[PDB]
Amino acid sequence: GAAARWDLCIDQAVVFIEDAIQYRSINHRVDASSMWLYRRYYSNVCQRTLSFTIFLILFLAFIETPSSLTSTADVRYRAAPWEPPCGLTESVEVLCLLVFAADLSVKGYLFGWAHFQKNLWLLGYLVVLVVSLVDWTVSLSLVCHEPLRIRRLLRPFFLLQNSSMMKKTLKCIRWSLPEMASVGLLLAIHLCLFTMFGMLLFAGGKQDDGQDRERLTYFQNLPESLTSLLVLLTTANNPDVMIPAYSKNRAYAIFFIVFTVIGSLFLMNLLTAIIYSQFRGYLMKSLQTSLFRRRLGTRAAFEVLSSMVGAVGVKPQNLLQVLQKVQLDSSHKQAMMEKVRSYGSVLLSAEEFQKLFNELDRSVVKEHPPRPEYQSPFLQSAQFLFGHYYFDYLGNLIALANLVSICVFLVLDADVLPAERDDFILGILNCVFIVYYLLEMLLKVFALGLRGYLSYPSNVFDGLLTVVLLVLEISTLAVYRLPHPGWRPEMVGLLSLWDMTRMLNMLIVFRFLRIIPSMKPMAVVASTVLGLVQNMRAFGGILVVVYYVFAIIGINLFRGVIVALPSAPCGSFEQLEYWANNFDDFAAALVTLWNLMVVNNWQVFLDAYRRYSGPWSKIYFVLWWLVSSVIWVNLFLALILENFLHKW
Amino acid sequence: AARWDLCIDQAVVFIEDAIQYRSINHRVDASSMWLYRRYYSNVCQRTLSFTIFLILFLAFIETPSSLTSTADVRYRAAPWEPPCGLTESVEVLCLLVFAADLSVKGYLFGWAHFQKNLWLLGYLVVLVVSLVDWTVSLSLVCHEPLRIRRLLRPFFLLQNSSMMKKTLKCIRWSLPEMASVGLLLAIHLCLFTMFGMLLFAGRLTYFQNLPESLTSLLVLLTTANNPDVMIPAYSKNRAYAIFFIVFTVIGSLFLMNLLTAIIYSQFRGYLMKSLQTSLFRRRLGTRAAFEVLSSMVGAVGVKPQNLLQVLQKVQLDSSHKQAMMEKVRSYGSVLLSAEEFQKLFNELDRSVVKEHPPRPEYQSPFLQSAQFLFGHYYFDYLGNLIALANLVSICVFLVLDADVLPAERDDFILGILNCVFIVYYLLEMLLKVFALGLRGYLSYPSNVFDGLLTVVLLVLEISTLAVYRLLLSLWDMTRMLNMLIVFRFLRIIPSMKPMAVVASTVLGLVQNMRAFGGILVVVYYVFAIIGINLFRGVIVALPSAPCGSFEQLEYWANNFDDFAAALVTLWNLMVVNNWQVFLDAYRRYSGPWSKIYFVLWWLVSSVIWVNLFLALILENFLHKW
Ligand SMILES: CC(C)CCC[C@@H](C)[C@H]1CC[C@H]2[C@@H]3CC=C4C[C@@H](OC(=O)CCC(=O)O)CC[C@]4(C)[C@H]3CC[C@]12C
Ligand SMILES: CC(C)CCC[C@@H](C)[C@H]1CC[C@H]2[C@@H]3CC=C4C[C@@H](OC(=O)CCC(=O)O)CC[C@]4(C)[C@H]3CC[C@]12C
Ligand SMILES: CC(C)CCC[C@@H](C)[C@H]1CC[C@H]2[C@@H]3CC=C4C[C@@H](OC(=O)CCC(=O)O)CC[C@]4(C)[C@H]3CC[C@]12C
Ligand SMILES: CC(C)CCC[C@@H](C)[C@H]1CC[C@H]2[C@@H]3CC=C4C[C@@H](OC(=O)CCC(=O)O)CC[C@]4(C)[C@H]3CC[C@]12C
Ligand SMILES: CC(C)CCC[C@@H](C)[C@H]1CC[C@H]2[C@@H]3CC=C4C[C@@H](OC(=O)CCC(=O)O)CC[C@]4(C)[C@H]3CC[C@]12C
Ligand SMILES: CC(C)CCC[C@@H](C)[C@H]1CC[C@H]2[C@@H]3CC=C4C[C@@H](OC(=O)CCC(=O)O)CC[C@]4(C)[C@H]3CC[C@]12C
Ligand SMILES: COc1cc2c(cc1Oc1ccccc1)[C@H](Cc1ccc(Oc3ccccc3)cc1)N(C)CC2
Repeated sequence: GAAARWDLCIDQAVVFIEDAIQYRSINHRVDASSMWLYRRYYSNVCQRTLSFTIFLILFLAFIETPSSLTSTADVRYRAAPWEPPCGLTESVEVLCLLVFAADLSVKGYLFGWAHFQKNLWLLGYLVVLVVSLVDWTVSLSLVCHEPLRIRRLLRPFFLLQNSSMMKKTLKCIRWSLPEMASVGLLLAIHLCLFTMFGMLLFAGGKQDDGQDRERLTYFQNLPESLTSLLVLLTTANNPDVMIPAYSKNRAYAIFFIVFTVIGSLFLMNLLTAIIYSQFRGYLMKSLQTSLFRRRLGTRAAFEVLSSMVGAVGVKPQNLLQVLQKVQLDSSHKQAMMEKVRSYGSVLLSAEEFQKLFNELDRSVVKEHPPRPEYQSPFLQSAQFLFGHYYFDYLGNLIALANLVSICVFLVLDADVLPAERDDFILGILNCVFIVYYLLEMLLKVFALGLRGYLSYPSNVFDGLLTVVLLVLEISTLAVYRLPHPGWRPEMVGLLSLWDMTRMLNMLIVFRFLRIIPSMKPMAVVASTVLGLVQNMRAFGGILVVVYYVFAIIGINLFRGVIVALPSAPCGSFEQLEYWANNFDDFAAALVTLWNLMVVNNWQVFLDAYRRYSGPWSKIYFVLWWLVSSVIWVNLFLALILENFLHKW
Repeated sequence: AARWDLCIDQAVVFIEDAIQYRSINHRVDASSMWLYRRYYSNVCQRTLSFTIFLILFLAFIETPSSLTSTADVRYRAAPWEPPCGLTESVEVLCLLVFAADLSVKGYLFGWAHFQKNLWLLGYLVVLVVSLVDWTVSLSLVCHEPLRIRRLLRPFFLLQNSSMMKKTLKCIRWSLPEMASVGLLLAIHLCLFTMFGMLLFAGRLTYFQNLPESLTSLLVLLTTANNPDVMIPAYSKNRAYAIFFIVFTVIGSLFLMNLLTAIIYSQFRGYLMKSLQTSLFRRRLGTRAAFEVLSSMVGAVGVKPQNLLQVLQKVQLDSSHKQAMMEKVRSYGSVLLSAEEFQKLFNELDRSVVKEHPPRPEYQSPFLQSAQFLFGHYYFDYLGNLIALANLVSICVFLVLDADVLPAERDDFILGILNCVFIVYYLLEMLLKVFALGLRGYLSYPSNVFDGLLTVVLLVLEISTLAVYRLLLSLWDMTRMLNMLIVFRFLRIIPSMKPMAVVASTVLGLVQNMRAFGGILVVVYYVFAIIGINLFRGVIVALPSAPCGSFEQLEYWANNFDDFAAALVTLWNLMVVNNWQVFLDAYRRYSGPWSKIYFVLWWLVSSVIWVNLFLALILENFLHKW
């Protein structure tokens, strides 16, 4: 059994090295079959399948019984959505839940039973799966007649369970929670004290006066004063809340000013600073944990390989075979194996082993495939001329000319009648510029080779853009037959292809926006954008979870409360025609929650839902303002600060 | 001879500069040292600060007099127009004070330093321009509409504050990146305008022509019309919302906070750098004083008797001065070395804690329990509980009397409860004074605040009981009493620790935010004066309005007819809410070319209010933690 244990130790070294490369903790059980199961489960295919299943189970909310498949979200104009049959979404959800159960079983087998019991995330996964399956069985025993599906609230949790960055962000929020709670208590005391002071201050005065008007409009009773001051805390009705009092007497504004100085200025920014105080070393801590995990992986692999000899160390042949069996990029794998081959038969110690496995911190520069060579001197000279970077200068100049022409002929044509436009010069210029784009793409492909041209991301991007523009232009020319003087390119019922062509042609500006890191001031902005996109998961997952949970709650609460009866106050929900901001389906719920995250016109929604669904509904919206506009927006600002100050 | 006096006076002034963290570039002569001590005295600095305050406050009583009860154009009475000579004589007195200050600054420091210092050259230029403008405005009989000299007033404040010169130096360093972010935001606006004009106009309300599209997108950038700008399109099709959403993601959320990040990247170690510079100045001052005292002797060292004479002359806190003097006495007649001299002046960093006077020391058997109970914080918690009960009673009587007019009925029970609670407050104050002594009780700022407020409450309650129950109405004096009780309820914040820590943090932030306050004052002053010069009499109440217009919302009080109304209008514009209402109003009244002023105000005001202020709060919060 010596050979069996030898190959088992080789497999242990391989899996430990793979964990070190992928920054995975070494806590899973190491067995003959468990190693194969671990390498199969953490493969790219299985992880992509799990992520797609999570995406599908989140996307099912768009196709549930409150279907989100209508052209418009306005209550007045929306038609009945396509209601899916009972078994369709239930079957899709049950297959997603079976996939999740398989994933949970694999996770619970790869790790120990003790680890599964001790881990709170796996216990929560099991509880959520059991509750979701029970709710699905209940909702299927009745024939899709359960109005509220609690399982839909637990769908975001899966997204939390399969993301380490999301869990780190949640932990940072948890750490920031006590100071935020203390500041919130102070702010509630502030709100209550100013509410009582306002109610007592605007109580007197003559009838129909400015002070009496202020009392009637905003500070009549305690809940209305509380709502008014809470909205003023978000500065959503800053002039309206004080216009009557400020017109009655000039000094009253002082009061409101003090409020905005204390509540909206000091305490909200204090909350922002508190939330940022926990994301202060986010990226640095993540890098430190990644390096620590890599070091642990390499150390454990060395320790495993050392026992195979029984001085301590790893034989070069065993390390070479392990590197041969390790899933790694070609450059790093080849460099590491050549460095191992450089060592003779002498055993490798732990320190030199770790220094060898420090080669994985090298950012390999991928060389673009060489351009094909042409024997003809004229052909190769033309290839050199067209492959020169000054050709990109000429292309950018022509692109700027195209963009300026499109903008000018859009501004000019806004004044003239919609049916008397000529669009001849603009059509000719667009045709010429699209032909030039096609010629430039063909020349670049000729000079750099098809694979070489497609190697660059900017080159493939502009190639796709010019292909789409060429298709649109050819279709337009085929429909409208070679523009002439007075060539109207818009016809009723012809999809308005001209507008689509000009809108896709306005994506040219990326040719100039992608070269902004050239100037020094824009370099830090570009670095911040890149870091925020790389760390997009940290805030994006929290955003998705919050929006999903609150959309489901709103649909369960405010499904059919806003109905237009077949005169309204000037500042009301009906007069502004906000009927499209309802909770009748998932997309409308998401748009309404977005419009509420932007605290503007918050009191309009508050009053509308107080009148339609009840006075207590405000609580929900208040919670929304606490969860999205206060916690998540400050989280995004903290991540922006961290990504800006990381490199700098 | 007199050289000994000169040396000891130079040592005294150097020690004072080290204590106050000032430079040593000032000339040190017999007369110059006396002038330096007089000029940097507390009296002269307070006088200069008050003169700056007065010259800034004169804008409230200028020709557009801000002396009307209301700011509504419909109801505003004719303001009291001051005579021609009054505010001109006050301003010329302030300018003469500033000229004296500038001459003293140019005399104490070298003429070469004055020539090389750009701030002093700017001070001289501003003073000369202000005097010329004042003479011109006085040659005419106060008939110059625009006073250019009024725009240069805030500079005086800016010239006197050293903290503002550093917050401006940091803003100057952050300007190259804020300019790039502004260029990116302008590109964002232009691209989304030229895209919406194709998407929607190809509508009549928000994206009809180029100026309307630009204004609509800029307002959405400030999120002042977020649902309104999208309702006409989001009603036609859901996907259109995506467009606006993308905008709000790119401009309002990302770039407007990238501005905050850019500003904070410069204030990252502002407090630490200031502290290091202050310590360096203190060390340099102590070193210069040591060198002077060593030169006085005639090895190198400070004679302890000379050092005691210097400390005697030095204006310093009694505790630190006595500690240093007794340390020098303990040194005896031994000559002090350079390192010992440097380490001697570390006593000022001891941060001496103020002690409280002892308890009255009454008899034990009869009053020991009383002393223990009243001195204990459980009595303070009982007082807080009773204050909360008073607050609950006020809330109950507000809620029950909300349906009817609060002034009508149901105030007898509230009156009795307030009388009982004020009696309890008086009893608690008397018991605390008994347990701590009058000077002991007044030592604590919370205790003196509580005592003052309960004295005011008792006076008002007794007056109301005597006059009515048997000038102001009964309801007005009940409003005053209830508002004073609500204000008194603030005592619960220092007591409760979770609120007390946050209150202390907020107070420390306020104490360190004076540079932000000065910058805000400068910006508000300049923009208010420009708005008065531009939009003075444009908004008039014609003797029907659209539902969401300037007239239907009755925003008439937000005008620029006077300085206070200008300040309130600039405040209401700083809070970007309902920005489009003012934009449309002044477009219709003052002409199309008025959005430039409001856009410049939005930039200069939103930066200060959101990004610079958040950067300062971040720095101040992280330094303490
Ligand atoms: C942030 C929000 C706005 C994102 C929403 C994304 C999707 C949920 C939306 C975007 C556009 C919508 C589509 C717009 C138009 C139509 C055509 C519509 O066709 C009809 O016959 C509608 C009813 C009718 O008019 O008769 C069916 C729904 C559908 C596909 C909609 C389905 C839901 C979509 C994909
Ligand atoms: C924390 C809370 C509970 C107390 C502190 C809140 C402050 C914002 C208060 C404390 C004193 C208040 C002031 C007390 C008295 C007056 C005079 C008052 O004058 C009139 O109403 C006279 C004209 C008329 O009644 O028609 C206008 C409000 C004002 C300035 C108040 C404005 C609001 C102030 C500054
Ligand atoms: C900074 C944070 C911590 C502030 C949190 C404030 C909330 C605790 C306040 C603000 C608005 C308040 C609400 C304002 C109005 C009402 C209606 C009120 O009911 C009525 O108006 C009575 C008539 C009826 O219910 O029909 C019940 C309390 C409630 C929900 C309030 C509950 C407490 C709320 C959510
Ligand atoms: C941020 C802003 C709101 C601060 C404004 C502060 C001052 C410029 C204001 C606050 C209260 C005002 C006072 C309120 C009431 C009066 C009584 C008023 O008496 C009248 O007879 C007015 C005309 C009339 O009603 O007949 C004269 C102006 C005066 C002192 C006003 C002068 C200007 C004051 C001091
Ligand atoms: C991120 C920052 C740097 C963006 C700055 C953008 C400004 C330079 C733009 C945005 C809004 C623009 C304004 C939008 C609308 C108008 C009205 C427009 O009016 C007309 O000339 C047509 C109507 C008429 O003449 O009656 C004149 C230009 C102006 C002031 C524009 C001037 C340029 C402004 C201030
Ligand atoms: C530099 C900038 C200009 C690039 C990014 C701008 C985006 C906000 C644009 C680019 C493509 C646009 C989309 C192009 C086409 C459509 C289909 C369009 O469909 C209809 O209007 C059909 C139904 C109807 O008209 O009733 C709705 C807007 C939408 C999703 C657009 C939404 C806004 C988008 C995402
Ligand atoms: C291959 O092509 C180029 C290469 C390089 C540049 C530019 C190029 O292309 C153009 C040249 C001229 C006009 C248009 C495109 C820049 C110069 C540059 C700097 C800032 C700019 O900022 C904007 C201007 C307008 C709109 C948006 C941003 C734009 C260009 N160099 C400094 C580096 C290499």
